[PDB]
Amino acid sequence: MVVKVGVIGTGAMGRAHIDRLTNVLTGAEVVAVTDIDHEAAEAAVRDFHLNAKVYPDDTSLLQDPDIDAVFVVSFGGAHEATVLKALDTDKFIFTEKPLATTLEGAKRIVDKELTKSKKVIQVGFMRRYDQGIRALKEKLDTGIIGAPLVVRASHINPNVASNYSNEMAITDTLIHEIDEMHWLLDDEYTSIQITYPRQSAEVRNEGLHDPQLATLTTKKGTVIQVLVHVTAQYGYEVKLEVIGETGELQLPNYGLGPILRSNANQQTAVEMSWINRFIQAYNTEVQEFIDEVAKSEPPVGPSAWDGYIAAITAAAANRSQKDQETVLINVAGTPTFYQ
Amino acid sequence: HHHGSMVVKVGVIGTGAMGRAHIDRLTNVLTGAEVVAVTDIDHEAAEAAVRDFHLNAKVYPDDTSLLQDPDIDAVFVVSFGGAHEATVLKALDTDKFIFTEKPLATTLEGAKRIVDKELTKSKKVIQVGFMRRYDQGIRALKEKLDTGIIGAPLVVRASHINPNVASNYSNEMAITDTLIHEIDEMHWLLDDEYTSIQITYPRQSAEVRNEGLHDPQLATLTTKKGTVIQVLVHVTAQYGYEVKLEVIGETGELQLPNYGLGPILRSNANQQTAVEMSWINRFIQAYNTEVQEFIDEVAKSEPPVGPSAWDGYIAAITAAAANRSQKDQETVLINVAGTPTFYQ
Amino acid sequence: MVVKVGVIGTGAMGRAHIDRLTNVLTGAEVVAVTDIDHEAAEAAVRDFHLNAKVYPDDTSLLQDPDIDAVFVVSFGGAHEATVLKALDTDKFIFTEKPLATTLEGAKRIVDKELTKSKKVIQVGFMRRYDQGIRALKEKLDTGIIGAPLVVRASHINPNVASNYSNEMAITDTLIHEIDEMHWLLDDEYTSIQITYPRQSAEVRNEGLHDPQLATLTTKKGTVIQVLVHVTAQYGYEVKLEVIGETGELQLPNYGLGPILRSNANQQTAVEMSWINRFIQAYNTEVQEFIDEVAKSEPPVGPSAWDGYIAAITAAAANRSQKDQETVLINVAGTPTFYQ
Amino acid sequence: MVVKVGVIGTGAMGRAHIDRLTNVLTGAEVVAVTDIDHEAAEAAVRDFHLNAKVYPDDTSLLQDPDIDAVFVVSFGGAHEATVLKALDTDKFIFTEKPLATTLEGAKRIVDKELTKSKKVIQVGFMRRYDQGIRALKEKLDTGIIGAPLVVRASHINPNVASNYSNEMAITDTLIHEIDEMHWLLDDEYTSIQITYPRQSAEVRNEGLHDPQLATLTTKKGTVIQVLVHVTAQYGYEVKLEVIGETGELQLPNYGLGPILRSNANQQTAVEMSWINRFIQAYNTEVQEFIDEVAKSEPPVGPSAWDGYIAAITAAAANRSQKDQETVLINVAGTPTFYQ
Repeated sequence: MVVKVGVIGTGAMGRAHIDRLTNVLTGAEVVAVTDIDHEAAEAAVRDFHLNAKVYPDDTSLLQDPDIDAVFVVSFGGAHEATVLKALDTDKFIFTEKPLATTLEGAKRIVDKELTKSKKVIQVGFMRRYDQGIRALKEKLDTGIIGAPLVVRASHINPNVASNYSNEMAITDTLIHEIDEMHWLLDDEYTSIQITYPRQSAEVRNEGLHDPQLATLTTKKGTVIQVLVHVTAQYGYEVKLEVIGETGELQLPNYGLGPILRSNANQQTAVEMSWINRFIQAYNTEVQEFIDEVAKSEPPVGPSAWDGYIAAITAAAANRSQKDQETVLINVAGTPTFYQ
Repeated sequence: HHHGSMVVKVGVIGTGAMGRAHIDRLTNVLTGAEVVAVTDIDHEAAEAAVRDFHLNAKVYPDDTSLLQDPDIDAVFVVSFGGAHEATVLKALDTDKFIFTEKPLATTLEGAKRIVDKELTKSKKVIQVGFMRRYDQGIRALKEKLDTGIIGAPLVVRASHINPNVASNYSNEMAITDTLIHEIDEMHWLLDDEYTSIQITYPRQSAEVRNEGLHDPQLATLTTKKGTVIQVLVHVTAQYGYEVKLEVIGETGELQLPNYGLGPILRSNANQQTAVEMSWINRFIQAYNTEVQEFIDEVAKSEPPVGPSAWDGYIAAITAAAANRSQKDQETVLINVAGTPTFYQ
Repeated sequence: MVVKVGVIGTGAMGRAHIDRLTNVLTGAEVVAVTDIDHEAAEAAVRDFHLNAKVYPDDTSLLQDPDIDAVFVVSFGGAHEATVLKALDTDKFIFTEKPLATTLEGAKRIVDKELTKSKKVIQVGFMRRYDQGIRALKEKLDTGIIGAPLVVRASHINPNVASNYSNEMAITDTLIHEIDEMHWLLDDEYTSIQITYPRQSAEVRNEGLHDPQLATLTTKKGTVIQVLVHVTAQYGYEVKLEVIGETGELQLPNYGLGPILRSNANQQTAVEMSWINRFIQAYNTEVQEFIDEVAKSEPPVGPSAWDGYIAAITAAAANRSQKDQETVLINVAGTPTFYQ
Repeated sequence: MVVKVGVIGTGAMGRAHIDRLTNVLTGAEVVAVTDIDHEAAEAAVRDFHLNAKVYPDDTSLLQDPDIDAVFVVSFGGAHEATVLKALDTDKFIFTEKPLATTLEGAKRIVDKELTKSKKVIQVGFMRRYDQGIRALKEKLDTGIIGAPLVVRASHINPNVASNYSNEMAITDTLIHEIDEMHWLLDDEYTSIQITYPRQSAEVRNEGLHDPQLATLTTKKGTVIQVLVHVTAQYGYEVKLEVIGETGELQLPNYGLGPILRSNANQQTAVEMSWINRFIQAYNTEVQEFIDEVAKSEPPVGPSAWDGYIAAITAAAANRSQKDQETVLINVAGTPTFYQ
């Protein structure tokens, strides 16, 4: 049977999720929408040819007994309150990052879900679902390169919009690595430090530092070096290299595009959009959520604990952003509920 | 049970590796379809497919019985290649839509038979599974070629590499099972027609375990505009499954990049990456895209828009010529008829 | 002790050999030169600051007893007479390809050399000294891919000069692969066939077919497929792929230059000159020759017999060029002298 | 005419330099040697068929009036005194790194050299002569990627000898990056910080930390992240990547070896020794020195001032190895003598 979905938030993010559920993935249907902007909600129904009703707010939608699961895909600041409400219900929950924009709010959600019969929340960290990244982790876990000593990564983006702030280097960009690394290494973070090299001439947003360097440390002593470069011009790219005791593993170059021999050069195109780069990951992620719901079983993707870990780490990062000093992280052991 | 817009009920004829793969995708990945019936010459294989993919589906003892189930909207012919002909023919006696894996038939006579029969119908119902046309990388290459950036295509060099074959793999299947892909592909890629084909036999591999199988095989094809195509067919290559495509142009070259998701490993005095061992895995996107298109047409009760029985026939003409060439390694001329209105 | 050299022909390749012998390699000195253009000869002496004498012709240069070795680096058609003359002396002989422009001319030379006490001729097939190519052959010889079943190669050239003829597709270009393959494979040719694909619009030389496809066959049954493309525009490139029973080998991309990430592309430069590409091969070839002359030992590199094999194959190819028909090749057994 | 050379130190590096001078490069002859192990020096003469005098020590060798230049190649601690002694003569001086093991010693040499009527010292920083590295720098200097914001590098080695100490991670290994970066960027350092990730289980030397992370800052604000990893097992590798405002540049993979398709992978070999990696670089470096000496012009390669910079940076780094704290660097203006 079909999973009956309600979507909370109908901006571009919400719309993309709607499109995915309606036209790409199997086994689901969007039967309700709401947004603070009621007209954007109506617009979603119209544009996507849904048999859905428009609720005026999350509370009312969430009372609809025929909805199996909700997608919390509003703007980030709105997630906390909405997740909280949905936790009053028996509905399954898929929220986009972040779990909450603050670390107490995330702790709140975790504390509340810990009161329940079963896990219901999945957090939308798609990286874990990327075929390349996943294959790398799997290879690492074989033990073929021994213990991971150092991780070097890059999060490269061509340019940013006028509204992109310094904090967003963490919250919108680095957040992906933040969730990824502890999962990759099966280890916990003990510190983060953000440093700033010389400022790029490409920046034209007030207060935005670019590029940024983020160093993280783990319990077992693995050191993580991440390059964040969001005005790089050339393209969108995600690089990942694990340095092990007896060898190394890195992601291959991404691209299906042909190699062109022409004009004293050999070249291949480079992806310009993060949307395109991670189409597969997003599809796989959401299909898994649906699959689990269809079985009335808890999600097996990133949990609220994962969201909370990320929230903590990002808070620390934003603190490091002020003065470039190291900030210690101490994440309490994973509750059994989240194990 | 007829969701977002009408759930296509599917019957699957042949539940080997490929058939299993189609079932998986139709059940678990693609939208708007359900497999409600299967069959295979090995009844235990059919049963295993129903079990393994958690289907609520009938197991029929043969193709004819399955084809007489009124509730099925479309059939997939995924049996042994030499079985395709009879099954397609039988199916054309129904109103069901038909997706057949390559080849359309193993003989020219067979292919013509199917075209002749389908031409007697009010509407086109057959799609042939030439999935290369749907491969993102192959399409990207074609797109780029068609911008004119390398000028005219002068020579194409390609490889169809396969690690090992089953005991039923015949010399003739080097053409009908394997080279068939390149045969369809190149004329689509170049928007051109063939004028000849020649098969030559280099030094026989010690890895061959099938009586009468020559491997590797070289296929040289010529086109109307004069483009020369050099295909390497190597099916006991051991190392992996691999498709290579290189187009030599007047002012440049275009090449298909290496296929892989897997990581680069630095270890033991080598830098290395995994090579795919299975054609099923390698073309998973192509298969998904292709089959979804088919399903999407069936849903609307419209004719398929992908490769047709005529494309099957064109390929079969060339394949036949190759099978003939296989006998003396001499060049065999080719002249394909114009496309009937039905297939335009 | 130092190898004293006479150079015959001081064109571009000649000056190159002189410059190499003078300023790059060790253990030789050029003490005599000649060229059809006596002023070209004079120039070479002048420009490279040699203590050398200038002779009117080859014969006269050859009567200088101070000379240990001669380099025959004149127009290929003059090579034959010059080599035969040099053989009337005691001197070691390095000749740029070809050994002779007719196989009857090649046979003449071999027959003459066969009347000597020791071997003195090295033919300049530099491909054999290229590190990449050598490394491929070495790997092949490990048996790691089983027996070689098919070879696929490309000889790519961006453009040709106005003196470039259809026959030069064989004699100046394909000649390198002609020598290379039998050595690569420890084999002998049984046939050759030249076919013409559609003619390139880039061709500006009268009578020239481009590209050309050459197919050779060997006694062990290996099939060789060479693409000759001399108006390819994009660059100079040599490609080599060996298809084995249990694996494949191929040359990597040539280049020390950086990978550039820019403007929605990833790219590397492509070499435009065969001269630049084969610097190392040439240096290695010649240094070895000198090293052997310094020891009064016969050269170990390609021989007059290799020259002959090439002449026969090339003749057969020029014949095939008439009608695109397969031409048979029957290489006679190797005399012990050349073993 | 021929540059007459003395070699001080006939160990591995010394013998390699001897081989180079004798059998590979042009226009030099080794006519005198010494080693603290007299038998090693004698062996060198035998093994390389030198017409050379064996001296009992450096001082005595330096008394030889026939010698045009000396190579200081003994163990690093010795270097300092030997170079100073050489400065008492008029001979040209090529010293392998370091210039001296104490920054005080380095300055002593610079000071002494400044008293002379021409620059005589070349320091053996071979990386500057590497074709790949040079080519990257050249492309960088075109401005095609804009300003260099970050540099990421790796110095990878498979295993070390039992005599390899913690401080040698700086002095024997990172020292190459220490000279290189400031040349590449045409910028000076402001700080250095050494950081220890978890300890590899492959380390078998008392006190050695591996891997080590080096962060350097420059005056224009470029940040340099070097990974030093000397027990990596898999091979020897040098990596370099420059992150720019509008693009990136990186060294391609090193290797002329073939691509092998076998056993469900595609692979290429990796060098196991630094020796083959930089043969070209060493050859180019020394041939340049010999060429200058032959003209009696000062060397144009890295100088004692470059040695001083390296020493200061190295010292600051050995200091950082104690507490993993950042150490400031403030190098004085370059004396006109050394521009």
